[PDB]
Order: sequence, then structure tokens, then C-alpha cells
Amino acid sequence: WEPFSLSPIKDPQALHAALCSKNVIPVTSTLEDLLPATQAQHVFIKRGTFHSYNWTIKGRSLNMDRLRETCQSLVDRHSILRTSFVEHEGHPIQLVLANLDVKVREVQCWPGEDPMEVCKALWDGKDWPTLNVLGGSLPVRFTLVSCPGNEHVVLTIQISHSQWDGVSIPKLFSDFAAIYNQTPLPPTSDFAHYLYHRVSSAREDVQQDPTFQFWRHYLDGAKMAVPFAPGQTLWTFKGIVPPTLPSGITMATLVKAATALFLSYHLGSRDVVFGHTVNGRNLPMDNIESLLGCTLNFVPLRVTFPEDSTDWTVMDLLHHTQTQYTRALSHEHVELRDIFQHSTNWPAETPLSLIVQHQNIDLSFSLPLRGSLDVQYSKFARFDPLDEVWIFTEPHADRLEVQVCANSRVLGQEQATELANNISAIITKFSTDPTARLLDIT
Amino acid sequence: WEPFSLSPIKDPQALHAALCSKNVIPVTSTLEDLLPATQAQHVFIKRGTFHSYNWTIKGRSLNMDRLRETCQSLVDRHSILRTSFVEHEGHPIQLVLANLDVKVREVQCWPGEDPMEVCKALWDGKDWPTLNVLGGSLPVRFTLVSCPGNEHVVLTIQISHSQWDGVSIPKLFSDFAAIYNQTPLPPTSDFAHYLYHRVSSAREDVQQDPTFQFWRHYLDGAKMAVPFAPGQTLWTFKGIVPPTLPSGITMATLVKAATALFLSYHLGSRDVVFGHTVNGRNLPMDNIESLLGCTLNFVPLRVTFPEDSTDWTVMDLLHHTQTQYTRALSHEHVELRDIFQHSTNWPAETPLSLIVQHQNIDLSFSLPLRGSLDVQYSKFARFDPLDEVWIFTEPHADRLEVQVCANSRVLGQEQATELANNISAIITKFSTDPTARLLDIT
Amino acid sequence: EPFSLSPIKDPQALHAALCSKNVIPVTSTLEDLLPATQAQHVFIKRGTFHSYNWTIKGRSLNMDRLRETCQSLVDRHSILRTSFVEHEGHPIQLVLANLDVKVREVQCWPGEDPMEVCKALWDGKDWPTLNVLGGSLPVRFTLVSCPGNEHVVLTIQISHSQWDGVSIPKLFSDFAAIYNQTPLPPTSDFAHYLYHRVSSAREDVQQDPTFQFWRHYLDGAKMAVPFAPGQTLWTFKGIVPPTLPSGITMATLVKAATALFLSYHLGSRDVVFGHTVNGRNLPMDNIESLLGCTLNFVPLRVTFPEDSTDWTVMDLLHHTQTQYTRALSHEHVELRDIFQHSTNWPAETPLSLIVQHQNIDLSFSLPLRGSSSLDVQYSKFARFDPLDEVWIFTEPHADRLEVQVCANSRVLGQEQATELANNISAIITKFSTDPTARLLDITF
Amino acid sequence: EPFSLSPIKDPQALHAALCSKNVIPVTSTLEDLLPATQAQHVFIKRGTFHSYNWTIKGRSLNMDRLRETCQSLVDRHSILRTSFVEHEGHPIQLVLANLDVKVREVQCWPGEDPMEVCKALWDGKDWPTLNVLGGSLPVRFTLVSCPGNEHVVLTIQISHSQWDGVSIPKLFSDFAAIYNQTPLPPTSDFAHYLYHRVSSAREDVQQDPTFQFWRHYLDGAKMAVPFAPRASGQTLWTFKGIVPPTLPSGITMATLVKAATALFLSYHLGSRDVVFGHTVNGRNLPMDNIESLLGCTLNFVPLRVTFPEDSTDWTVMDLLHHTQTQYTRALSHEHVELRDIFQHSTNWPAETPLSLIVQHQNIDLSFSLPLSSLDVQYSKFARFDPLDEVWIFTEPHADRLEVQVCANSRVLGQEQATELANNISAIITKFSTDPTARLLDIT
Ligand SMILES: CCCCCCCCOCCOCCOCCOCCO
Ligand SMILES: CCCCCCCCOCCOCCOCCOCCO
Ligand SMILES: CCCCCCCCOCCOCCOCCOCCO
Ligand SMILES: CCCCCCCCOCCOCCOCCOCCO
Repeated sequence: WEPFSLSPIKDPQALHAALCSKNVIPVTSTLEDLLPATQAQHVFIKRGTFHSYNWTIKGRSLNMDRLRETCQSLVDRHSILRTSFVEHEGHPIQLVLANLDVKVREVQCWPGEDPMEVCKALWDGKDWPTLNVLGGSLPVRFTLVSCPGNEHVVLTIQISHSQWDGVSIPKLFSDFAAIYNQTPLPPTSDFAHYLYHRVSSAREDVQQDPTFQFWRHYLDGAKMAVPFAPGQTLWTFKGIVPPTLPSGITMATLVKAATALFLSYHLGSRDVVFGHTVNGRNLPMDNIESLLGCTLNFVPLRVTFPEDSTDWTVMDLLHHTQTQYTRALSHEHVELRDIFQHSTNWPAETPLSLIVQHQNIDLSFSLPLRGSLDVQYSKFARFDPLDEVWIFTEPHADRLEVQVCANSRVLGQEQATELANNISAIITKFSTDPTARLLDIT
Repeated sequence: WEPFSLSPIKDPQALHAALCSKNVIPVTSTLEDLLPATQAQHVFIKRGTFHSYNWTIKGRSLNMDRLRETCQSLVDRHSILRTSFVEHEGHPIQLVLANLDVKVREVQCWPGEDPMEVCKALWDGKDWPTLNVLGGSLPVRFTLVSCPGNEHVVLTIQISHSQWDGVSIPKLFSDFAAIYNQTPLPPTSDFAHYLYHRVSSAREDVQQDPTFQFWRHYLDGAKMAVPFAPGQTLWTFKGIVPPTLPSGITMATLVKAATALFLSYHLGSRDVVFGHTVNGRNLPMDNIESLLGCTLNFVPLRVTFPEDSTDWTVMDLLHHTQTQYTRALSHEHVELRDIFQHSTNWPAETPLSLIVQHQNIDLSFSLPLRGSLDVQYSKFARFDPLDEVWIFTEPHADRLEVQVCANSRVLGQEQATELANNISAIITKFSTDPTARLLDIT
Repeated sequence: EPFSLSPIKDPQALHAALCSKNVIPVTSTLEDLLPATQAQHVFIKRGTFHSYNWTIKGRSLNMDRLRETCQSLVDRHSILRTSFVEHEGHPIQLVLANLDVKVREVQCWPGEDPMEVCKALWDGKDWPTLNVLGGSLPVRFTLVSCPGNEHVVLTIQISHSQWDGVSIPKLFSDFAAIYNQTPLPPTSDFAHYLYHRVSSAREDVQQDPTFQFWRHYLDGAKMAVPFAPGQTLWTFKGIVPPTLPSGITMATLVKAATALFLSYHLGSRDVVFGHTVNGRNLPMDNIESLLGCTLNFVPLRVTFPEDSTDWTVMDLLHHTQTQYTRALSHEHVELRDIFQHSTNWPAETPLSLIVQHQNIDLSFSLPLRGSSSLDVQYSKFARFDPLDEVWIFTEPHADRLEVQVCANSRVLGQEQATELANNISAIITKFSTDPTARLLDITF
Repeated sequence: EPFSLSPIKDPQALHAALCSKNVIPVTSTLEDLLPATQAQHVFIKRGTFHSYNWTIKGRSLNMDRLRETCQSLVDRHSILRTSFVEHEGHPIQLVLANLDVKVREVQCWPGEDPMEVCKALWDGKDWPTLNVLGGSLPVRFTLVSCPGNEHVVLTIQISHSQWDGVSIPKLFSDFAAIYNQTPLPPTSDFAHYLYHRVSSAREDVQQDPTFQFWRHYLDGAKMAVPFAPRASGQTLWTFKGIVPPTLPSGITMATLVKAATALFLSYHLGSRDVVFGHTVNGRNLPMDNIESLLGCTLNFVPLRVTFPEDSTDWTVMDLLHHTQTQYTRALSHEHVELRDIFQHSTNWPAETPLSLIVQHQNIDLSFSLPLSSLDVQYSKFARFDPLDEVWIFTEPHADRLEVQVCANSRVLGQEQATELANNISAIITKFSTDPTARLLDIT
């Protein structure tokens, strides 16, 4: 937990010096740590995942210098916000900077000119097209666009998905609002400190790590299906009515199960492995629930159907699926390539090809600044998958939304559209008779 | 075994008389039998499988009136060549005609004009674009195209793949040559007789039926993978050095096992079902081996891998594959939709989605007409698969040739090309160390 | 005469060279050897190629006689025995003799339509491999029969370098006559036409009344030139058959409409453009009934006077007709000769707009007769692919005058071609309706 | 004087309507209201829109003074405070007064480029949403800065209906002068120009010498008319440089260009009497400061070139002299509306458009805005989308004469445009190399 002792590079201060030299980061900045970048961070960075969270603030009481100051303080409190991402010596790494001055990009618009249209212009015109996270310049930056009277302002926060996740992003907002409202905040832990905790929980002799033994056992016997080799990102949507969840059964479990029966039909298998997304926050850590970073992980989820004389109800799969999740809670946090390297005979660089992600997170957002201020949320976002298929479930109050995201070369529009409906129809089926033997709908 | 004993319609001699008035068949023809069209026959008809077998004849000794006579003689001999195909009362059926006068289409070319070029023009111009087998006009027809001296003549025989297969097509040529050479031929059984023999061979009760008992146990607890969502017929080729065959092993086994390993990686299955072509000539009747028609069958082939605690050599697989074939010999001749209806849960109209066909048949062809004459073979062919992928293998002297044929929407050129290279690669690996245990591919 | 117009020293050793490559029959003789006209090379360069098809249904039909008719008709029309070649880039006619005609014959399956067979041969090989300047004989016969020979198709293939509108019906009346052994008059070779054209030429050109006419005719004229420009397009617009003012011909009315279209677009009061003439005003004998391509494509100059002169449609009309009638005696000479002898223009200057009024037979016959009675219907297959030029064809049927524009899509796009056809249509009809109007027409 | 020429009964209720829609500032006055000229309306229908970009790199820069220079300049030039609209069918200028200029300002991130930002705004919203006839003031300023104000890009946006080649350098020199607080000799409106044109015109139109000159000038003429051509289509620019032409004694570079075209046209049209469009500066009116006032006084008028019959044996020199006087003859008459030329002096439809316009760029091709020491570099962004017409522009740089062709790809395909540029180019060179040649000449 002593700084610079997880660096894969030995003169870390000299990599700092060079970025400064190159005017890639501020030259008055200090290097307060240097750690490996995680697999899940790289997943995002490699997919150009980049957000611009925008807050349209209207009202007479807005304090502009305080807005500016809040940005600085937000960054002082969250070291993930002070982090540069770089590859050095074949190592993907993150650099924690301190003594970091935040400078807001400001725009005083012409009369009648819409603040948001200006942001959308900066965004489309240079902000994401020239995005180069691995060049080492901070992804996290602020923009202030104000009509002339300052009674209609848009504040934006740009950030790489390597720096937040669904559980902690709301904490970024409430922190910001609290800092602007002058509400004292409790001290917090860094994403770096999560990394060090991951590492302290590991044995130096891998064959003695309960985690990598659990995975070796969880996965012994198993074979993961591999798509036959495969140009734009495609998002495809299907809404259903929110399905009834028998006691003990998580909505996530439903989706993970409905996918497994889909994959059992289409593969010739009763032993399917596919990727799903875990929050990575089931560690014995202080602040684990609140710290800001990307502790999300993408891990193997094995669903196993019985020989077949066994007359499984839907419910039998439901409980089994859940167990194939909950079994791994204390082991869900390791690097995916580690699991492959230590618990399997699979190439460690083996990619997941399908990734199921249920969104049991906040689906609406809030930034309650005080005077009276109307504050409205919107975002811009990029996300470009490689060869994998993402299935996203969003549990709203009116609907579950099945979302498929994949490159068109991996899954064409009609394939995407069918996969949506197939997964939905099964979720529904599981909901309409959890009792039925698995002899359904296809 | 009486005629019409297998007709699924009740007035056969009136469907006949209907066709004659629509001028679909010769009015002076007689209807001798009427039977169900085989499932595999329909496979080809549905795919517009149509050949023009072309014989280029050069020499001074040619008897034109004898060539014409021989065409007629050949049709009197083989009833499948006297068969019209129609659909009626929801039923796919085949009408056997007699008192059928064979009329040749004849072309007297201009000096300098190439008869083959004329053939090609009629082929691409009308013959195959207007092809409508199920309308009920005879698929089998002859064309004679002559340079003015009758010393360069192309003879042409058209035919649906529903009326021949790989083993019996040479019989058609050899008989043709015998007839023209006035060489006496022995009595031959008809394709119909083949069908009457399948019925006699079966019991009226189905679980009772040992063939459907053997499949039920062959396919018990088996799951056959189903491709995701369903352009142009694309043919794709890769030829390798003819692999060496360990003692006991057929080339067909080497290919079938290479496909199973391939599908076991991609499906993450130890239990793979896929389609494959059998000659369907293991029934014991007289002339089974020599009768003209399509007795090809497409049937499930199941390959089962053990846990790798067993540690299979390649050889263990080869032997298992071969055995998963040889087991079904006495049962391989039944309708596929019957196998599904009677031995499985599976929907009976379940399509094979992959079909592996090893061409252990004649690959070169001869028509030794006598005077001296030069007689050269060539062909025109149509074939348009549906949603399935065919893998064909041709064991020539200088190369094993792997050939993939599928619609481009089912499998795109880049993929097809990879499939070809991959299967070839596994075949080749199987050949250079049959003893190796399962690793390394591909 | 023969061979006096041969642009090669050894004709017989070009014929032998061809016989030796199996381009023409080995038993054939070379009987004349002349230049192909400029008009002939126009059609050849555009791959202009026709299959004239006769559907014959009936009991009394004599296949053997049909075959002989083919041979004899070719016998009497030397253009039908002509093969085309280039030798020093300047295409020539080899007239053949001792020419055995061999019909291509098809006996169809029962049920097989004979026309579909012909059509398949046409698209499958006959035109796609056409190579007239290779030397093989363009004129060739096909006979496709249903098995009882009571329904046949006869097809005559031919290059447009071997026929024109006025003489094609002769080919049909001759065929029918030969078959019925009805007696026929004697007739002239197309080659006779060529010889006659030259006979009337002056041995030196600045003296030739023809090239003197053309010099005066085009004196002052500038012919407009398209700016730089891949499929042949045909575009049609039918209008009510126009009323013709007294003395004014239909063709004149079409050509005046165009002239006016052009003067407006060019902002010119003196337009020159191409138009087709029949080339059969030469006073030779049997001029109007021989068989070949006597067509010529020549300049038509239309000069509008200043606006103070106050011209009526009628004035434009008479002048237009006059600008045609004036050239009758001189319209038969090579265009490239008109240019180099009578003007300042490059000899190889192409005509870029060609107006052709079809004042010829538009429907045809083959009264084969038969010993019960033969029913013979006409139809045809045709290729024609313009180069950089635009054609305007008018077609005067009973119920419509069909304005036809043909031109490569790269030259005149579909929507322009539609506008051209419509505009020319409108001007015409507008002329018909009020011939006394002043040239203050609305139109565009 | 003000509100003369106003083609609407109630001008101030049109300024009212605009203000109560926040199209223009509520606190602004309607100082004048006039017709928009035909040439102005040409540029507007074609979306002609410029951003003039000054990159200032230096120590001494005064940001507050920059803002104010913006204000003063707009005060000085009434065309800069003009808004454009279409009422009663026809497009008109509203001149505004008591108009406060609001500069758009951007303080960039560290290491973020000012110009990349302007560019982003330009393509992101500035031109794609342009709507001049909607009434918003097309003239508007932008200042984008690096965080120490030692690096700034000022931009000026403007419609081509507000400037032309002779007066744009004035805009720049006036700005610098204001910035530097160098005093300035007063100037006239663009509005002054309009009021003058009406003053010098006669009221019985058949009595106006201008329209008698044009009637006589175009007497007997027919202008050729394009055929169609249609197919959307893209604006193409095509360039061909040639060696700067040696000029024959007494002949200008512009005559050289227009004679080449005439010769090109007479050949393709097969015509000895050709009429085509060409651009005049419109600054020959005798008026105070005609040469300095800021606006678009440009006009597009007929140039008629008449070749005699061959027996006359014209030389290239004859064509050059004739062509030049076909221009100098019209100098005093060049300032009237094209549509008025056609209505009053010909029998051609008044709304007849020119289909070919030649414009010789005998104006400044480089620019300046000179303010420790400030380094001030020029660049620009620009839109322009022609309709059915073809433009030919010639640009007389030191190393090359640039023949530029502009026309929608539907009117002239890339291939034709390239050939046009090469043909005209080649004719110019030929004329230059052998001006005594007879017009019966080779390539
Ligand atoms: C056979 C149709 C499958 C459609 C392709 C879906 C595109 C991406 O899917 C990724 C999931 O991959 C796991 C499934 O593996 C299938 C392997 O198929 C090989 C049989 O040829
Ligand atoms: C994968 C390329 C498509 C090849 C054509 C079909 C080949 C027939 O093999 C069937 C086995 O394929 C399994 C289907 O895979 C579906 C699972 O993935 C679909 C969505 O993730
Ligand atoms: C840069 C403008 C080009 C100059 C005008 C050229 C117009 C050519 O004169 C037309 C005479 O040509 C008649 C035949 O052209 C048919 C092509 O039509 C295509 C477009 O008009
Ligand atoms: C010549 C191709 C179009 C070039 C762009 C338009 C140039 C405008 O110049 C107009 C002068 O051309 C008028 C002549 O147009 C020819 C009309 O007749 C051709 C037959 O359609």
C-alpha cells in the first residue's frame, strides 16, 4: 500500500517527466502514484468509451466562481479524476497526479445562441473524434457554456469509462452538489486503494489462492463456445413488461438464465459458458460501496443443465443460475486473464464473445445545487465494441429494456433484432410459468 | 409391391390425364406407377439441381440414327428417366410414364459455329432459367448439336439430381454406350422397386420397428446445434496433399472427424450432431448396387468426446467417428423426417444445417462409343442451397479438395474461405500424427 | 469494275488469306472489292445488327423450298454475299461468288417455343460475339421448327450496312416471290451504286458541281459542337399526327422544329445539324429498287433572318424544305468529302445531332402462300449503339407521330432525353396548330 | 430620405415583429429600410458566407480594446448592422441603429487549439444552420483564447451581400485603425450607394440613357440557353494554373480572360455573336468615396462579343480590342439591376438568369490586420453554393494565373469542369504567345 510499489516500470518519475516535457500534462503537476491499469479499464479504453455528462442549469442564483471552484475540489477529492492513462514498456498503466490545477473551458455565447448546441458542436467537432486516452492526457475535463446573463448555463464533465461505473457515478454528482452547496463531506478511498486491496488479498504462490482454486473448480470440465470469425456499432432495443420475480430470484438472474437457455438451444450444449458483468464491490474494504472508479469486472458464468431425465422446472434453472453467480462473489474481482492463466487451460488472452450486463443501478440522475436552480441532466457518449456482443438489461418501472450492442460485422441488424426478441420472449416465458418444465418456446 | 400401392392419392390415372390436356406430358403416354417423392429427392428439386451432361463426339464412324435410337432405348430401360415430378393434394409425388416416345432436340449448326457454344447458349438462355420440375414436365431430355459433316457433334443429356446419384450416374453412361454398341445388357431393377423395398423392410408399428429403435438409442439425449438467424450461391475451394490413412480408416472418416473436432471447439460441445450423406445402398435387393436413381440420404451423424481425463488420441476419435457411421448402415435408408418423428423429441421438419458429403464415387467419366471415335465429357450444372452449408470432399490423385457451398447470406466469402482452410488444416494434422492426443488446433 | 475501286493491289490474296482462316467458304470466289461507304461504317461501328423473324404457321409448308429460297435470294443480291474487312484502316466490301448458303436449323422438343429458342441464340451468342469487321458473312439464315413442321420461325440476320429502310421491303417481296416461284425482274448490285457515284464525280474536285454546291451551301456556316460528355437509351413521346400545311412535308416540319429548338439554345440564327437522306435520287437505272445502304447523313443548314423580317412558322417551313430540296442532286457524296473539299472543317468532323424522319414502310409482309394456307407474322431483334451523337427519329403511324430519341446515357441523360423528346414534340404540334403564327412562340 | 425605397407601407412594424421574436436585440432602432439588390440576393440564395480568421500571437494584446473595436467598426459601417428579410415577396435590407455588439468568447483548455475550436463551431453549427433571410445579423464576432491571452483567434462572420473584393480590405484596415486608435476619414453607407443609383436614374424609363445604351448594346443579340440538365449534386471547384500571360500593349488581363471564353463559346455554339455573364465592380458612379465605402456593389451583367465574317480576317489583337471596348463602353451603365436591363432594354423575360459568369479577380489576393509586438496571421473559412450557373474565376498571383471553375456537379461533371478549365487556360496562353495571329488558329 506504499506508493509506486505496484508499478511494472522502475523509473516512474521519469515517465512523468516526459509527459510534462511533451506538454501532455501540466508541468507543475506531481506524480503521487503509478499503478497497473486493470483489464476492465482497458476493455473500455479500447472501445473509446467516453462520456460527457451535461447539466443544464437555469436560475438567478448561480455562482459561477463557485461552480469553477467545485470542479477543482471534485478533482482534489477523487484521484481517479486526476489520473492519466498510458502504455509504457508494453504495460498499460495509470498515473495518479497531484498538484493538479483544473481549468474549465468556457464559452460565453451570442444572444439567442443555444448553450447545448454549442456543446454538441464542440463534442462532435473535436471532443470525441480526436480522443486519444492512451496518449496520456487527462480524460476528465470540464466545460462551462453560458448565455450572456448566466441564467442558462450548461456544465459538462467529460470522463473515460475507465474512471467510473454504474454504482459510483451517482456519487460523483452528489459529491459535486455537496461541494457547491458547501456541505461537509466524509473522507473517501481512492480507486488506487482498491487496487492495493485486491493485491493484498492474494497469495504469492498462486496454487494456494482460494480464488484461483475456486475458479479452477468452477470451470473444470467446461468448454466455452467460440464464434466463427466475423463496419459500424449497432444498438438494438426491445421493451417488455417488467416480469414477476419469484422470491429469492434477482432480475439479473432472470436475464442470465434466459440467455443460457437461448445458448443451450443454439449450441448443442447443456454446459454453456458466457461472460457477464459483476460490480466488483464484494470485498471487505472501507468505503467499497462508495469509492469512485471502475471496479466493474467481466467474468465467466457457467450454466449447467442436467443429463435430461431430470425434469427441470424453469425455477430449477433460476435457482441454479443464481447460485452460479453467488458462488463467485468473493472471487469475482480477479483479472479475467489471471483466471484463464491460473484456473484453466485456456489461452489467457481469450476474449469473452458474449457479455450479459444487467443494470441494477441508478437509471436517473440528479445534481441539486442550491440558490432556486433548475438543473437538468443529459449526456453524450461513445462506445464501440470490438468482436464481442453486449446484452444490456435496463430495469425500468414500465419496462425491462433488452439492449443489444455490437458491430454490424459481428451481428447484422436482423440478427441483432431477432436476438433481442428471443431473449425477451424467454424472460417473459420464465415469468408466465416459473413452474413449467423446460419444454418451451424456441 | 403392386403399382399404386404407395400412392398418397386415389385417382392416379386422372392426375395423369390432367397433365396430358395441359400438354405437360406426351398425350400418348401411359401412367404405370405413382409413388411419393423421396425427401432427399425433394432436397435437390427444391435446390434447382440440374445437370446437362455433355459428350463431344468427333470422328467419321458416327451413326446419327443410332444415337437417336439409343436415347430412346435408355429411357425404355430406366423408369426414373420416364418419371415426371409434381405436387398434388399437399403431396410431393413422382409419376412413372411408359409408351414414352423420346424426342431429341436437334441443331444443324452454321459452318464454323461451335456446337458446345450453341449448347451453352440454350442452357443459359432458356433451359435452366425456365426450369420448373414440379410443373411435371420430364426433366430428362436429349440434345444433338452437329457441325454440318456430322463429324463433330455434341450430345447432351439433361436431368434432375432427383433421378441419379454418385454411384449410379456412371451406369447411365455405360448403359448408353452398351446400347449404342449393340452390346446386350442384363435386366435391371427400377428406382421405384427401391422404394417398395423400404416399405417391405419396415414394420407397421413404429416403436416396434428396430430401425427406429436403433435411432432412438443413437440419438437419445443428443442435442443438435441450431445456427442463428438465416444472396448468391458461393462455391469455395481449398486443396491439400492427399492425407495418409491409418489402417482401418476411410478418407470419409478423416473428414467427418475433422468436422466434429471443428464443431466441438466452436460449439464448446463434447456431443455434436450434424448432417452427412450416405449412399443409402445397403439394403439387400438385387441390383441395389447398380440401379439408376437417387438413393442418397442425408442423416444425423453423432460424435461424442469424453472428458480429457480419458485423454483421447486422434486415433481414438477416428475410430469412434467411423463407428458412429457403420452403426447406422442397416438403418441409414429411412426418411429423415421419420427419424425425427419416431426417434426424437425434435420437430420432424427439422433441417440439417450442416451437411458433410465425401465423394467416394467416380470423379472422371467415360462414354466409349465405337466405330474410331473421340468422345469427351463436360457438364453444365445448377445447384442453389437454402440455409444449409454443404462441405464436399473430392479425393483425386493429386489432392484432397475441400469445397464449401452455401448462400452468401448464410456464410460470407471471408467465412467460407476460413471454414475451408480450417477443415483442411485439421484433416492434415490428423494425418501427420494420428497418435497425438487432442491439443493444438487450429 | 470489277476491282477498279480496290484500295489494295492484290484482292485475290486477301480473299485467299480469309478462306485460309475459315472466315469464309473455301469454294467461294472474289467477284468485286470496293470501299464501304462512310454511312456503312457508321452502322458497322455502332454494331447495328438485325434478326428479321418470320413466324410461319400452316399445313402446306415446304421446308425444302424454304431452304432453296434462301440460297437464290442471296444469289441475286450481291450485298447479301458481301463480307467486310479493314485493310489499312479503311473498311472494304468483299463481294463473294460461288457462295454456298448454309441454313442453321433447329428441330425443337415437343412443347418448346421456337421463338424462345431463337431469342436464346440471339442473346446467348449471335450478337454478343458479332464481329463484322472480322470478315465473316453477316447475312445468315435460321430455321426453327416444331416437330410436325406446321409452326416454324425463319430468321434473317443482317448488318445495317447491307440494308436501308427503302430497300428492306424489297428483300421480303423477293424472298416471298422466289419461294412462290413468281417471276422476278432483274436488278442491280449495291456495288453498281458505288460505281455510278464515282462515274458522276469530276476527276478534279474544285470543278465538281456537287462540291461547288456544298461550298456555297455552307458558306458562312458554323456548326455547333457539344462540350465533352455507358448505356444506349431510347426515349419516346407520341403526339397527335400533325396537320400538314399545303406543300409542306412531315419531315420538313420535324426538321424545322429542331432548327428552332437549336437556334434558341445556341442563341444562333444560323444552325447546321445532321439529317438522314435516302441517297436514291441519283439517275441510275433500278435506283429505287436495289438493295443496300444508300442512306447518307448530311448537313442541313437553317438560317433565320433578323427579327425585322418578321418570319412566320410558314416562312421557316418553306425555307427548311428548300434547304433540303436544294441538295437533292448532291446528297449522295461522302460527308468527309463534303467537309474537306467544300469547307474549312476537319474532314473527320462528326455530326453530333442527326434527325431522321421515317418516311418508309413501318410494317412488313411475307405472303408465302402455301399449297392449305400459310399464316406468316413478322417480328425482329435489333442492336444499335450510338457513339457520341444524338439521334432523333420521327415515326408517322396512323394514331401517333412517335418522336424517338436515341443516345448514350453518358451523352444525354434520361431526364434530358425526356425533355428533348417532349420539347421537339411540343414545337412540332405548336407549328401544326398555327402555321401562320409569328416566331414569337412560347414553347420552352 | 430614410425609408425612401422602402417597399413596405409600415417598416417599423416589421422591426417590431422581429424584436418580439428575439431575432434582433429588443433595444435596437430601425434606422433605414431598403430593397436588397439583385447581386446581394445572388449571394444569399447561394449561402455565400465567410468567416475571416485572425490568429494573433503576442504579448501586448488588449482584449477589452478588441471587443470595443468590434463595436466601433459596426457603428462605422451600416452594412455591418444590416439584417435581411423577405417581405411582400421581395428581399430587403433593414439597417439597425443603437445596436450593441456581443462577441462570442471561448477560453480554451490548456493545449487546446483556438483554430480547431473555431473550425468545430463553424462546421458544427455556424454554417449548417445559416438562415440569412430569417433576419438574424449575419455579421458576428468570435474571440477564442489560449489561457494566457498570448494566443488568440478573432473571427468575423459575414454574408457576401455585405462585402465585395474592393471593399473587404477596408474592413480590415478600419478595424486595425480603430484598435490602434488611429483617427479615420468618415465614409458612406452602402445605403448611400443605393440612394444614388435611384437619384441618377430617370423616371420615364424610355428616357434613361443607361437603358437606351443597353437596348442598343443588346440590339439583335440572342443569348444561348443551357439544356436542362438535372440528374442533389455537389459544388465542385476545379483549378488550372498557367504561366502568367504576357499582356499585349493596351490590353488588360481581364479582357484576355473574357476574349478566351468568347472564342470558346463562339466555337461550341457555332455562333459569331455571343452573350455571356461577367462581373463588374459597380464603383464607377460619380459619388463621394465610391472607392472606399463598404458593401457588395458588385454586379453581374451581359458582355456581348461579336465576331465579323471571315473575310474581315480578325487577328487575336482585333478580338482583344473589340472585347475590351465591349466592356469599357458600358462603364457608366454597369450599375443597374440585371433584371431591369432585361425588362427595359430587351424583350427577354426579366427573370432570365446568366448561365455563365466570368469574374476576373483584379482585387487584393492577400490581406492584413497589423495591430512588445503582435504577429497577426490571416486565414478563412467560406461557403458558396452556385445554382444552375457556371462560374469562371481568374486569379493573378505572381507565379501563376489561376483559372478556377465553380459549378454544381449536376450542371458540369468533374470531367467537363476539368476540360473547361484546361480549354480556357489554353486559349489564354495561345492568345498571349501570338497576339498578331489570325483567328483561324490551331489548338
Ligand atoms: C451460426 C450462426 C451464429 C450467428 C453469429 C452470431 C455473431 C456473434 O455471436 C457471438 C457468440 O458466439 C458464440 C457462438 O458460437 C457459434 C459458433 O458457430 C460455429 C459453427 O459454424
Ligand atoms: C457462425 C457463422 C454462420 C454459419 C452458418 C450456420 C452454420 C451451421 O452451424 C450451426 C451451429 O451454429 C451455432 C449457432 O450459434 C448461435 C449462438 O450465437 C448466436 C448469438 O450469440
Ligand atoms: C461551359 C459550357 C459549355 C459551352 C456550351 C456547349 C454547348 C454545346 O453546344 C451544343 C451543340 O451540340 C449538340 C449536340 O449535343 C448533344 C449533347 O447534349 C448534352 C448537353 O446539352
Ligand atoms: C454543355 C454542357 C453543360 C455545361 C454547363 C452549362 C453551361 C451553360 O452554357 C449554356 C450555353 O449552352 C447552350 C447550348 O446548349 C446546347 C443545347 O442543345 C444541345 C442538345 O440538347
